[PDB]
Amino acid sequence: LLDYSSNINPLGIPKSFLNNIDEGIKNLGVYPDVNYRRLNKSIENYLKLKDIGIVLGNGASEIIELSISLFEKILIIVPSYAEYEINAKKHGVSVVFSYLDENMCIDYEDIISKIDDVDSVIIGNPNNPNGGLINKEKFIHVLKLAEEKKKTIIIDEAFIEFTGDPSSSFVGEIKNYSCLFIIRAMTKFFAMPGIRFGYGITNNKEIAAKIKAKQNPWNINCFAEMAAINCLKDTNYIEESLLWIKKERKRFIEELNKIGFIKRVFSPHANFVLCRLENISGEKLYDSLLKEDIVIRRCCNFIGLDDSFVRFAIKDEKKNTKFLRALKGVENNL
Amino acid sequence: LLDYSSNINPLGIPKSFLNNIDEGIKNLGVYPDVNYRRLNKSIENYLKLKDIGIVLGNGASEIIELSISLFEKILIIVPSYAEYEINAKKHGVSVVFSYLDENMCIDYEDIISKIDDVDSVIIGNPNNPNGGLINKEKFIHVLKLAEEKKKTIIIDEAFIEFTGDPSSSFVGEIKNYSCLFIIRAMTKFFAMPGIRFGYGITNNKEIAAKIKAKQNPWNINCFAEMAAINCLKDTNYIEESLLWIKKERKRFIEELNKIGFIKRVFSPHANFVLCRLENISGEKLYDSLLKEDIVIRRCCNFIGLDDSFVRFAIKDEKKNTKFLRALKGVENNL
Repeated sequence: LLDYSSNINPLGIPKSFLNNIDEGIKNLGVYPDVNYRRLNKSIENYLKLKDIGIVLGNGASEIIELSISLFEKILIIVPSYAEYEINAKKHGVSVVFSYLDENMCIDYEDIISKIDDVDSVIIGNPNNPNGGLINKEKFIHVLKLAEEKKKTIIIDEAFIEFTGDPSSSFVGEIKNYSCLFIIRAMTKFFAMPGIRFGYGITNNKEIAAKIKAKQNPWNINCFAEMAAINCLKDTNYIEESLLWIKKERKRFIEELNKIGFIKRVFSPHANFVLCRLENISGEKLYDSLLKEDIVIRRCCNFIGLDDSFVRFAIKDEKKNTKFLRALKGVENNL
Repeated sequence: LLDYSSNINPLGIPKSFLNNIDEGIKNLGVYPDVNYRRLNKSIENYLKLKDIGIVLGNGASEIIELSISLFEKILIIVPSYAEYEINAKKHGVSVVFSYLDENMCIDYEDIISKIDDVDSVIIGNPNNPNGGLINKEKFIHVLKLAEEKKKTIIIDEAFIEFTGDPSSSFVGEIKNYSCLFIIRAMTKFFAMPGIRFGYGITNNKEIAAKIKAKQNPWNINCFAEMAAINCLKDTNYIEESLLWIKKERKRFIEELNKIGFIKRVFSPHANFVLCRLENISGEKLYDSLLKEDIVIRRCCNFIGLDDSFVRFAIKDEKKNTKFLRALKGVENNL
């Protein structure tokens, strides 16, 4: 069973987690620091930033919900990860949409023209399902207005790892703008979803105090803590991984471009790719591949996308070639 | 250090945990079954109950906070775990207090009279800090009332497996009384605070649902999951732990009554003991021992208690030894 609806790193669990499993087991017997100082220091060192708000979460999930729980109205850029709007409704937040254009490009001028209508914005960098990165130059006009208007902008960067360019994250913008709230995660890029760990990054110390005020002390289990402390320094897990998607992502997309029902491949910047189809529905394609124990992501339930859009994960070359050779059998049988 | 303020089972991790670690590490690369079916089955098996409402907490503290939040006005038997009240005012739930008597015993008659004025009751079994169990025979008259009047009665059984005797807990009356929301944990008795795991039980399912509608999907991490499906039925550990506490709870309570500045020791049914001091304040006694690398629980800060009260853990045989001798040291120089 190849799951191409799952976007976890194929290069597996960091070798540095095994190596410090003793640390993890030892601390089983006691409550972690209620302030998590050693954890926070690792992240600070990971991001090369001090004197920032840091919020710890049982997964990035907790932070997405909680940061959105703070406002009474949000602009959601869409298509996007279902959880933005789910949580909004979950907390009675008013929702205003901004749609990516036909090319899956942000309508920056629309975000602008709506930013007095809302209390906040949440936008993916890169965005699931289309893998789009926020153009720094164009968005700076948004940042400069948000800052001015005491508006809050929440940027989900759980995938940002898969780019490698530190200049792709807005983390290096944290000091210049305390409207920025960034969400990171160790769940996708570090291959560890079962550990349940994501984080918040902001110069807005008061907004971190407000999120902490909502949470529960010791919400972070000891292994999660052990991972965040030992795995973010793991530069050689991080480089072997970049080595992967840089090449593989580039090839995968060339192979997809050859497939006949693949009408258009949208250019990704993480470990997934959004394809527009032709002469076949995502359900028909889905139900075909399922037959072969291959799962894809039908983009039916994304706002703005229909059954011609489907999302594929980008894994290692071996699984990917297998994947494509099924896509080909479908095309053949089409 | 000797932390007699901390009440974690002293025997160490259950072997059923180390003995299955590979299953924790294997599930690192996946999201758990968002249904937690294997976990859920394990809790049913453990408690020997089927067809119930099971809340699962990232710490049993989450279960306390969430349960309480569902209400407007709440009876809190005092003194008790500082967190009940913290949560109550954290969620703007009105708090009515009910006081233990001189003997740290529950005033069931006071409860009976205050019932018509609250939405819920929360009570320890056994209670922190005294260690007293609810008298299920005198309390059935409370349950009868909250059943008929649709009040909920939250029972914190975080320390209940320490009596290792089943009629003591009210899991047995879940099927009989729908008002009952019973909270258990793996922190204290199974010796794994860092793993962050607890659960809440009820025969009333709307309560179970209404509570989960406030949680995030995948809140239980894979290690805490392996532990709850594997350890809850590790009878080597349970029996070994029960042997330990039944004996040493006797030897230590005997030995405390021998010390001179301890005016009274209260009868505890778990692994901690409440002591009333004479001719020395808990502040002082805490000061005197801290120099000996012993940290004790001053109970000055529980409601209804003053600095003439201290709580000590019932620990190891050798640990309790060194501790009474450090006590005995205090009586000398007093």
